[PDB]
Amino acid sequence: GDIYVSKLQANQKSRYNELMQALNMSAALTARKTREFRSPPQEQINML
Repeated sequence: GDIYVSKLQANQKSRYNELMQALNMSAALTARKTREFRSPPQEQINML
């Protein structure tokens, strides 16, 4: 679990950086991504 959560943290950081630098930023997709990233940490783990 420790190694897996480290990997998931790195990948979530990469995904957030990609979302920030997103040319085709759809309003619905952007809102969904913001909701997913702006969620309680337990909810983020459950989603992952």
